[PDB]
Amino acid sequence: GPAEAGITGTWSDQLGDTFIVTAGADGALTGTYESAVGNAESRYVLTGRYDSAPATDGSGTALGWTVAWKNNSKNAHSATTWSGQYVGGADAKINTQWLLTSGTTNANAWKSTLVGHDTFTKVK
Amino acid sequence: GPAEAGITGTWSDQLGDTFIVTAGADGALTGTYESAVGNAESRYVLTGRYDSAPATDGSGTALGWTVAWKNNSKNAHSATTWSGQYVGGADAKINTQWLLTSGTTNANAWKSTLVGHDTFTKVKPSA
Amino acid sequence: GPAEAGITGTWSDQLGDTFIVTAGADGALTGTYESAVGNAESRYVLTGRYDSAPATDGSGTALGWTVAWKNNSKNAHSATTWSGQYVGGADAKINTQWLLTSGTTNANAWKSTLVGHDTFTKVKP
Amino acid sequence: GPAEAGITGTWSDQLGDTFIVTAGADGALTGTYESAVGNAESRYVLTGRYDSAPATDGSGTALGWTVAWKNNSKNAHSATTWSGQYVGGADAKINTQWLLTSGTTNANAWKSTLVGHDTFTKVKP
Ligand SMILES: O=C(O)CCCCCNC(=O)CCCC[C@H]1[C@H]2NC(=O)N[C@H]2C[S@@]1=O
Ligand SMILES: O=C(O)CCCCCNC(=O)CCCC[C@H]1[C@H]2NC(=O)N[C@H]2C[S@@]1=O
Ligand SMILES: O=C(O)CCCCCNC(=O)CCCC[C@H]1[C@H]2NC(=O)N[C@H]2C[S@@]1=O
Ligand SMILES: O=C(O)CCCCCNC(=O)CCCC[C@H]1[C@H]2NC(=O)N[C@H]2C[S@@]1=O
Repeated sequence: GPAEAGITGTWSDQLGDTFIVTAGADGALTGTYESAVGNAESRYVLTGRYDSAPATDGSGTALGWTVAWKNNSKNAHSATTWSGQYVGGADAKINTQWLLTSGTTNANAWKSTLVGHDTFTKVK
Repeated sequence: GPAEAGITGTWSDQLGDTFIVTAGADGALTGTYESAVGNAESRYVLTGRYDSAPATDGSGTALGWTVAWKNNSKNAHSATTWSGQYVGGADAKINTQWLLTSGTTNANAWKSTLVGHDTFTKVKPSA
Repeated sequence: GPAEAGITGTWSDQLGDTFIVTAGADGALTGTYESAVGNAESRYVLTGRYDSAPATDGSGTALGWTVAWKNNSKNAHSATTWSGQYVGGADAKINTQWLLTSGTTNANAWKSTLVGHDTFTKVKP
Repeated sequence: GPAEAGITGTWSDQLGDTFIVTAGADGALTGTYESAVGNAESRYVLTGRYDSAPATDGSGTALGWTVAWKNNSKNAHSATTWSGQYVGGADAKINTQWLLTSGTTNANAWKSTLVGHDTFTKVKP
C-alpha cells in the first residue's frame, strides 16, 4: 500500500544523516542508519514499526525506530529512538523527534538523555 | 552475557503497563507490550535494540524500543518509542523517556507528539 | 552587551508565531507571545531567563521562557516552556525545543505533555 | 485562591533539588532554585507562569518555569525550563518534564539539549 511504498527507500537529513529502510509485513521497519555526527561511523542496524493502515484522509503515517550505536567498528554505549510521521508528495518527508540515551552511572543518570528533532527527505 | 540475561523477562511500571522481551542476537529486542492506558487493548508487537557489550564498570545498558499501536483488533494511528537504560540487581529497572506521535494533518503536526517518563521494574522469580 | 542587544526585539517562526522580548537586568526576559495555532487568541505574558555572560568561543547564548495560556481573552489551562539558544549575525536565530503541559485529571496525566521544536528569526521592526 | 496558596512554598525532589516560589499576581511564579546535581552552586533565579484560574473538575494546574544557570557563584552557560502541573491535596505534588539547553557551537548544536522528569513534594508552606 501507500505507507509501504512511501516509507520504503533511502532518506537523508540536512546534515547528511542517512538511512535505508524497508517498510512491510503489516508494520515492520528494518534497515540501516548512518549518522554524519557524533560518536558513530558507518552503518548501524535499525528496527522499528509503522502504522500499516493509516488514516488516508490527509493525515501522516505514524512510525518510529531504534538504533543501538554499536556496530562492527564502534560502540558508543547509547541508543536513539525516533518518533514521527511519514508525509507523502513530491518532497516526501519523515518528520521526527528523537531521544538519545547513554548508559550511565546512577549519579549521571539525570543527564543521560538528549532530545532533538530530525526531518528527512526521500532520496531514492 | 549480563545484558541479555538482565533485560530478558517481564517488566511492569506503576500503572500496570507491562512488557515481555527477549534480548539476544548481539543487540536485538523482540517482544510484546500491553498498555494499561490510552487507546490500546491487549498486546502489541515491540521491536528494539540494546547495547550488547555495555560499559564494564557500573554504568547502565542503553536500549530503546518502538510500538506501533495497531494489533489484530485495534488501530490508534500512532507509535511510541522508549529510550532508556537497563540496570540490574534484585530491583532491576528500565528507566525511560518516551515519545508518542500520532498521524496528523500538516496543520496539526505541531501537536502530534506526546512525551513522558516510564520506569519499569522486572518481575522477580520470587513473584 | 551583545546578548542583551541581540535577544531584544521581535521574533517570528515559520508559522507566524511571534514574540516581542526585552533582555536585561543580568538575565531577565520579559515580553509577550502570540500563537498562530492552537487554543490561543491575542498576546500572552512571557517571562524567562538568559545567560547574561555567555561563552565567547563561538557558542550560542542559552535561554528559556514560559507562557501560561491565560489572558483576558482565553484560558487554555495550559502552559508552554521553550528551552534553546540565541545565535547572532545577519541570520540571527533562536533555536528551541518546547514542552506544553495541560491541566489534567490524574487519569489523563500520562498524556498531559506535548513536545516540539521552534526556530525563530528576528523581525524588523 | 487554592492555586496560589497551593503552589507558594518550598518544594523538593528525591535528589534534594529544591525551589522556593511565590505564586500570585494572576499568574506569576518568582523565587529561587537550587540544584543538588550538575554544574551548579547555591541559589539561582526562577521565573515562570501558572494558570491562575484552573479547571475545577479535578484537573491539575498547568505551570512552567525557567532557570538560567548563572548566579554570583557560577556560570554553566545553560538554561533549564520545567513544564508541568500542580496537584493539590495532602500529597501535593508538582509533576514536570524539563529541557536543559547549553550554549554550543553550531557543530555541537545537535547535542545541546537534555531532557528529563522531576516530581517535587511540598516541604514547607
Ligand atoms: O557524542 C558524544 O561524543 C557525547 C554525547 C553522547 C552521545 C553518544 N552517542 C553518539 O554520539 C552516537 C551517535 C548519535 C547521533 C545522533 C544524531 N545523528 C542523527 O542522524 N540524528 C541525531 C540523533 S542521534 O542520536
Ligand atoms: O487518549 C487519546 O485517545 C488521545 C491521545 C492520542 C494517542 C493515541 N495512542 C494511544 O492512546 C495508544 C496508547 C499509548 C499508551 C502510552 C502509555 N502507556 C504506556 O505503557 N506508556 C505510556 C506511553 S505509550 O505511548
Ligand atoms: O490535543 C488536543 O486536542 C489538546 C491540545 C492541548 C493544548 C492546549 N493549549 C493550547 O492550545 C495553547 C496554545 C499552544 C500553542 C503551541 C504552539 N504555538 C507556538 O507558537 N509554538 C507551539 C508551542 S505552543 O505550546
Ligand atoms: O556533561 C555535563 O556535565 C552536563 C551537560 C551540561 C549541563 C550544564 N548545566 C548544569 O549542569 C546546570 C545544572 C543542571 C541541573 C539539572 C538537574 N537538577 C535539577 O534540579 N533538575 C535537573 C534538571 S536541571 O537542568
